[PDB]
Amino acid sequence: SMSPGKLFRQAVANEHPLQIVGAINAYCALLAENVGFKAIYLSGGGVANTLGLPDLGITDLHDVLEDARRITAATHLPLLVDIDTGFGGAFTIARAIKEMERAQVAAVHMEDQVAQKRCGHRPGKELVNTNEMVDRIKAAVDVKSNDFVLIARTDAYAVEGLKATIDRACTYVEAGADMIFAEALENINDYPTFCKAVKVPVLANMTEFGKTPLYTAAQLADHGVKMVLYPRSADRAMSKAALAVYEDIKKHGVQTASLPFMQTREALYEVLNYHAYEDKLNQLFKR
Amino acid sequence: SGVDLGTENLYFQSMSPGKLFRQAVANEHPLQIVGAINAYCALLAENVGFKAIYLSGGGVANTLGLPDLGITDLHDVLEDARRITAATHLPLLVDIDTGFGGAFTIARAIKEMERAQVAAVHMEDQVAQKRCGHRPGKELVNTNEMVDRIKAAVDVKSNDFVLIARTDAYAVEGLKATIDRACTYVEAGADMIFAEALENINDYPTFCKAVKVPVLANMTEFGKTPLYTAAQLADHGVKMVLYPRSADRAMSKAALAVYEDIKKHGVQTASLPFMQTREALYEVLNYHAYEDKLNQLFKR
Amino acid sequence: SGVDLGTENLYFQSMSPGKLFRQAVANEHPLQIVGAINAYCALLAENVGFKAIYLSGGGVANTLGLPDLGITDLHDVLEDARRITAATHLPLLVDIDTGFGGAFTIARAIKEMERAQVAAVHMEDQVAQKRCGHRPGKELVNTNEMVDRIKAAVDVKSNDFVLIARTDAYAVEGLKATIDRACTYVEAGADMIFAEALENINDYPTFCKAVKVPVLANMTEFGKTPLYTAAQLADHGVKMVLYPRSADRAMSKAALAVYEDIKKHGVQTASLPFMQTREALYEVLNYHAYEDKLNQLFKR
Amino acid sequence: SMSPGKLFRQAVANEHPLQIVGAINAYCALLAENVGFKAIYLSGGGVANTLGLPDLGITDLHDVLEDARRITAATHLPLLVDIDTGFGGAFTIARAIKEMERAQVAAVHMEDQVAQKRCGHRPGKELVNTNEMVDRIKAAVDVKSNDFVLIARTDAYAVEGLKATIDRACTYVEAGADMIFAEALENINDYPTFCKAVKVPVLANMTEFGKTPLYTAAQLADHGVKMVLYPRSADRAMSKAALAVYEDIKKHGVQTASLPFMQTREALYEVLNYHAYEDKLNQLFKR
Ligand SMILES: [Cl-]
Ligand SMILES: [Cl-]
Repeated sequence: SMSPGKLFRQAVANEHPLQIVGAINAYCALLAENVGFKAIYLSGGGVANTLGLPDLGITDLHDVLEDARRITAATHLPLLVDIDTGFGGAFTIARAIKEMERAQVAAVHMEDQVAQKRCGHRPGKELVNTNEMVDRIKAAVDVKSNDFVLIARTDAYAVEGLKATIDRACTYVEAGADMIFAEALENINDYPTFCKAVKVPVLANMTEFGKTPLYTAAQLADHGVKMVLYPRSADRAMSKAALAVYEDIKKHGVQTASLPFMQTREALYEVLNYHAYEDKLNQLFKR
Repeated sequence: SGVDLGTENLYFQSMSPGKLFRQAVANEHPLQIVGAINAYCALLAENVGFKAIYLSGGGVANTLGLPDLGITDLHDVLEDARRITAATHLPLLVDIDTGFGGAFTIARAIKEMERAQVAAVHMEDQVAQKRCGHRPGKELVNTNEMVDRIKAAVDVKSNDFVLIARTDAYAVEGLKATIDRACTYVEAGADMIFAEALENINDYPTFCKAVKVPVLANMTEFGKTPLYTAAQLADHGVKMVLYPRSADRAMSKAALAVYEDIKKHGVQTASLPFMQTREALYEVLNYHAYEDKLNQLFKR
Repeated sequence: SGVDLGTENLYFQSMSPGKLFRQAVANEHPLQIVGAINAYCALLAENVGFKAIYLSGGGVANTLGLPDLGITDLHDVLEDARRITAATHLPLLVDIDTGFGGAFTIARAIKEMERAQVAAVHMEDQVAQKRCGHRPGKELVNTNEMVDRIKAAVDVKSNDFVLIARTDAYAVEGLKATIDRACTYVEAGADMIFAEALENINDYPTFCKAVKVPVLANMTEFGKTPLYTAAQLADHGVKMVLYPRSADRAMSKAALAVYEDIKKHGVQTASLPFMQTREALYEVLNYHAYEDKLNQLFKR
Repeated sequence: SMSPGKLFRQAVANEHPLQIVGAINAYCALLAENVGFKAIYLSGGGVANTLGLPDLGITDLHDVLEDARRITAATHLPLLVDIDTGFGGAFTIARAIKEMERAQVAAVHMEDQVAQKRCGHRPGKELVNTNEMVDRIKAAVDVKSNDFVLIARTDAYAVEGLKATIDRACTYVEAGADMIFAEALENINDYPTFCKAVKVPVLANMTEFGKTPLYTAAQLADHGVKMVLYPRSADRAMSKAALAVYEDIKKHGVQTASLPFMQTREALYEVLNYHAYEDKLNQLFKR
């Protein structure tokens, strides 16, 4: 039938561009589905921050895997998962790929940042040599099914400029990476060059409050981008909404003022497809 | 042991989660308890200055994309509880439904919630032992069955850990029958009582004086029950007020809105005013304290 | 798609876990299924050349230090199943007790076992809906209740995935009542049938021909039931023979012995002859293939 | 009352020496308890191998934590847990300590091996500089309760000889490590020197089939050792027993020959304390 990795490859192809929305949990995935998104995303920083932790590589394969499993249990919508640098050496990478496949994950992204750091080493954005990242990619490709999508993420644009970035990316593709992930380029007219040089489908990361700008989906597609990621958008809005409710309750002693801002029970039941549970019991049993 | 108040070394007893909950219930008037579906939410609640937090059973299920039909088990709720208590020492109350099975399952639930550093649980008098194809229902077990559940829990619990008996009987059997069950639950060893928000706030003094132990009023939305202020409920002898799903419902509407924006406009520009700032995020995560810790302990 | 047999490209269909189990049941006469409590045991079983493996419900509980009293839930067994299927593609049959709850819990159990790459489950006709303080018992549910459980499972299962209906009725209701239940279970959509080892091997031809679907005989130790050889059981129309706890019981006696040795002699010298060699361990773990993989893919 | 870490400190003191047995799972812990051991151990290699994985640092905090939780749920006997090199930098170490405490673990051991290695780096026994390990220890000590025991394991004897090993160990103690873990020394008369130099309670690792020898508990105690670890002893015997049963069933078509080698149902019920469950239901209910 349709394998997760296939569904992702297909979505990447038939969408122009493919919009991929972050969802921090299964219910958010169901909202995204209901709105008609074709692919969803589990953000690494999202996993950490939702646990109340900074995005400093404290989390491991199990933290991400559990959140991924929760999502894929609720939806068949193809899921892309941030695996950071792969959580360790060759065999850990291999374990990550195999477990993500077992969890019905469609795609992962893995990046060219350094991991191997002294105990007390400060938060940084340092790149590994091209060869080290090649090794990472080989480790993953060795175990992956054909369908399953490995996205190589480079963080080198910010540090090494467009040319060095195209050079890394191309080497990553020949090491077996299926697709490429780069931050949103500083100039949308850098994109046609970047995309035609790497040939494989390219992902532009539309973060908020970062160094990088926002462009529209149409705009990015017209400049040769095939995937556009919104890694934390919903999450940031959820947090503002929650904080507002808490502040309301604390200040007013009741949640009256917040009621207009709440999803209705009726809408919640519809997203959960509650009726289909009732109908299932009527369809199968009696009494 | 002793802690300094300024320069003065005075007695101070370190408190266990369950003690911190008992103390919060005492020093607050009334104690407001807010639902948080995850650790980040718990930190927001902490930041606003709530003294207790809550892990909703329906919240656990719905967040997994499941209806609140008793599908989830000890492990589902325990994992979400562990995630929260890892991030905060703020006393956490956890919904354990009917206890997930018979006497030894209840015992396991109590013990594991204690090990997860949970302060309190609530367990309710709904029927569990339903035929395979039984339709969703609000049936109560007889008072004796619930007594047995409470005995199972009390048998294993530490002294400090709080067991809250929840009755769902008000809606179906009225005030008197509800007071009767609750009183029996207290004598079976329930530390506190949990009931829906009564339809008439002037039924509360009667209810509270009859059961004597601290009473929780459940401030749900979009249900049958009304809303009152915390002050109002405290004036009628209520000692805890729970907001089980409030934040979650708002989070869902906000997420949906962002999704709809991105889908319709092909960019999230319109959504930016409605997003928490990265700076606020960093502050709630206490990011700076991580940087300072590395400077405090190491070189370079 | 096509696979080479030597130089010749021929048709070959990749098989799903549940297919591999169906195929094993077909090409083996009979299929021996061995219990393994963990992934290492599963690899030992594989190394000896078993074609299927088993995750025992009582094994899951007892390994956690718990009696087999229905305390454990979907998550306990699922985690142990996941650990095994991570290590081996050998088709795994998993005990799901009564399904851990009503219709949607059963459905969840089936779906999660499929996602964990499990080939088959067994689900049984024991009572689940017991009062809080109910004593350990071997009560059966009526045939209709079990039919409902099976319908719940079949509703969600893939075609290949195997649902085995286990009856515990032989011991309490005799051969006829047992055949009656089993036949009803097959028509409710059970793929295969699981019964205790019959007290008389000459009751098997009757039992097997009446239920038509592949039958499993449970070769327990220290129970009421006898032992027969695999050949013997196959000659009487049995297609699966299960050894649910055999290895585990031996492992426990061995562990205890080592502990006793160390305690009594202050060193493990006497135990060394009874230990697997490090070299054997390395071979079962296929350690060399890790070294070769690094040489195959990288430099230095 | 009695905190796990306290119970471990106390056992280390009042036993001469303290024998610590590996138990791979809760049932094994209960056997060890029944035999009268005072402390138990969760081996890192045991965790990996039981998962069907080589001891190559593929496992993470979650793998070990889950197995630890399972054991501590069943027994209050103080548990020492192998945390390898701590599964990452400063904050991962801190997470490991805090989670082990929450799991009711009494002690951990952390070692001075290198972790930070290229993707395809081969299995090795290379040491980090003394300073790197100091950093690791500081990270752990920063978060640990007073009671909870941090054991610094050095693997330097084999590579750097006795003197360099004493030098590392002493620095580890002053970095805040509560106790020291070394392989079994090649000569039991190296021990008095080693133990008096480091002052803190010392652990000798009694592995089988290794480079290092076996000595008796009495022998090691007389040479100034306060803990003796049997990391895999029971596990190796369990594996031989299991394999024999499998071979029996496969060859003979029945498990008859293996029955003499099985724990009886009666003994199993006693270890599980089954009777106390029956008595509890009679003590609390009726009918
Ligand atoms: Cl003073
Ligand atoms: Cl050919």
